[PDB]
Amino acid sequence: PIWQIPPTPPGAMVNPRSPLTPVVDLYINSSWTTCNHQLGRYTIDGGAIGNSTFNPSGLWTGTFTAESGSVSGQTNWRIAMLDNPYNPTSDPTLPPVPRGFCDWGSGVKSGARQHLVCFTGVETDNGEGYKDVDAHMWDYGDDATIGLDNTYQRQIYISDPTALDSGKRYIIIPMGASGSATDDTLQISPNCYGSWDYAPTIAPPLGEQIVWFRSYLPASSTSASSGVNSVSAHISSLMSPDLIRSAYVSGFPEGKAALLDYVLYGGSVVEQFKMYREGYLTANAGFIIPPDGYFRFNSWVSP
Amino acid sequence: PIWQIPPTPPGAMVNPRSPLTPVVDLYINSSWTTCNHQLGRYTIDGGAIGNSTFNPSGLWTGTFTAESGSVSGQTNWRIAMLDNPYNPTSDPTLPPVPRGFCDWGSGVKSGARQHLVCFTGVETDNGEGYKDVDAHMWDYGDDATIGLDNTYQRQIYISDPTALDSGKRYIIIPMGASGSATDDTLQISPNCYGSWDYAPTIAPPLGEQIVWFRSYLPASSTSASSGVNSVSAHISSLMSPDLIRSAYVSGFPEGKAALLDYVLYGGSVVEQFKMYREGYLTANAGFIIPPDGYFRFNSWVSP
Ligand SMILES: C[C@@H]1O[C@@H](O[C@@H]2[C@@H](O[C@H]3O[C@H](CO)[C@H](O)[C@H](O)[C@H]3O)[C@@H](O)[C@@H](CO)O[C@@H]2O)[C@@H](O)[C@H](O)[C@@H]1O
Ligand SMILES: C[C@@H]1O[C@@H](O[C@@H]2[C@@H](O[C@H]3O[C@H](CO)[C@H](O)[C@H](O)[C@H]3O)[C@@H](O)[C@@H](CO)O[C@@H]2O)[C@@H](O)[C@H](O)[C@@H]1O
Repeated sequence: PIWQIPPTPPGAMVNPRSPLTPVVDLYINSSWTTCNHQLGRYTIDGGAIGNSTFNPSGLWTGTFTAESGSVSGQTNWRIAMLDNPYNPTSDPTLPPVPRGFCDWGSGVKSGARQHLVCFTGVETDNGEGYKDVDAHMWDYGDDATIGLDNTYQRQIYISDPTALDSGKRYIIIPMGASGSATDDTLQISPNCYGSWDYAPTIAPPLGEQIVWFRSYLPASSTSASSGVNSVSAHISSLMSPDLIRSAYVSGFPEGKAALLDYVLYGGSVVEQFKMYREGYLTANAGFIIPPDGYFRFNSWVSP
Repeated sequence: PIWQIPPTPPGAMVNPRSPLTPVVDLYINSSWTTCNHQLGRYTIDGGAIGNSTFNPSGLWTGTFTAESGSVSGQTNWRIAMLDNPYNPTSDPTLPPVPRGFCDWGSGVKSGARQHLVCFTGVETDNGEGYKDVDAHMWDYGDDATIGLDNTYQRQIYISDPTALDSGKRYIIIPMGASGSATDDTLQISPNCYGSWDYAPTIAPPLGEQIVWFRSYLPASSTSASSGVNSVSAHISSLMSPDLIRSAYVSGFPEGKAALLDYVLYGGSVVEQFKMYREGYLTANAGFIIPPDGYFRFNSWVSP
């Protein structure tokens, strides 16, 4: 059977790995030959694999709990634990972090490049909301041990001149990166170890590259206290859920990829993409591609 | 022609009129017999009608510019203007506010409830982001003149004890309501005037009511002298883009509605909704419906 794709431009699609920032370009990079991401992972048969969702914006904000302490050496990095409502009992067969939570990489061992939970605040002590939400720096684990630097687990630290209220719950809305955060450091994601069924690290077919649905992330700095040196960057994804939603009506034939026509202006320039059942859409043999264009189905091809 | 609906629960659907907040329940209220909203308006034949979009999360954040002034009477209500990237020249045939911007109502001439735009910050004077993004209160116009107090246009006011940098861009991410803003005040939307084709007011047929895809909006206060009166509330939407996205491969037949089966638990309880072409979900003849269920197509009925 044939596949019908609605003519929705990528500019009208959600960036699953970074909501609140629309898709600006389709990005091709020759130095990116893998994808160890946990957000934006979709499959034809398995649905939303890994830790992704079909509602990226809804599952974007999290909560954590203070741990009444600080990391060894650095007094400002108060330790804290991510709260998981989806996995209340700590089952080793289920993901530790809440579904849809951010997975931007920060580096192996770098006390110069920290993330930015642009909005973190304590509860109101009344159960109605939160209070004094402002920009703060965060990262996964403690940046000391091998198993807690890139671990994508529930332990984090928050940079704050004062001390967090012990045992009190806080909100988390990850928006921004600070320090020496380049685009390549955000493209990598923290390693996940354990038993739970996480998404594998995919690689493109031999000789082909990947379209990334890039977006521009602005800065959110502070001009007081110790200060926040946030920087502007870019974020990439595997594919938006909007494109792959249509494919579930008639799944791909057994061991068959699809040929997609990306048409920009009338019939002047029409690029060819090859979409696989594992989630990624490959091109061939990079440069940015405008988002004002629609995807059209050509035929079914063999890998 | 039949309509196949994917079994996606409403808890996995985006709330158009309030992203960053998952759908909590399906809400049906007897006193709500209309919807003058400009967000969440979709049509089977006309596409995204009014001021809505298929990417509510991407187009949620806005930018405004200062006007070097304040409202008469209240010194703290600095005046600004919402800049539209989709309508650079102020053509009266296009919507004044940028597409996808918030439309939460507040009440005409109200100095007791100022839904807070929450996150607002000045530009960094570097061209790469914004700085000191903090929680501030906002509203449309100046709450004095009938033509621009509650009229959903470019003029807004921001409450800030210190003056705003004149002629500089500011970021805004509206999230929260302050003062005595109940659920009913947020339900209504500011009136629309002009020549642009805005979404009309929808009234359900006699003897039927609506399903509202409601969600819970927390509070984000401030501990300072002036402070913020942020309160918790709920937000409702007419329709989610995920449901109407499917109904485009085969559009509805000539002047016929659809009968949808909402199946809960293990099929013990099945409710029957009526979906119309205007984009509203009729639920016959209010209480609260859980989101743990999937939609199923039954037949085509005549309104
Ligand atoms: C070397 C550096 O000196 C001070 O740096 C602060 C900035 O602090 C932040 O950035 C630094 C350098 O990248 C580093 O990543 C640190 O973990 C982080 O806190 C920042 O507060 C700016 C404010 O504009 O001021 C200085 O550049 C010191 O605070 C850092 O701890 C670090 O030793
Ligand atoms: C000092 C006090 O200020 C006003 O009441 C404040 C609140 O101010 C805020 O709310 C009121 C309406 O409730 C109004 O909308 C004002 O523009 C807004 O900023 C607020 O400061 C709270 C907590 O911080 O305290 C008071 O309720 C004013 O209404 C009072 O008459 C009085 O002057």
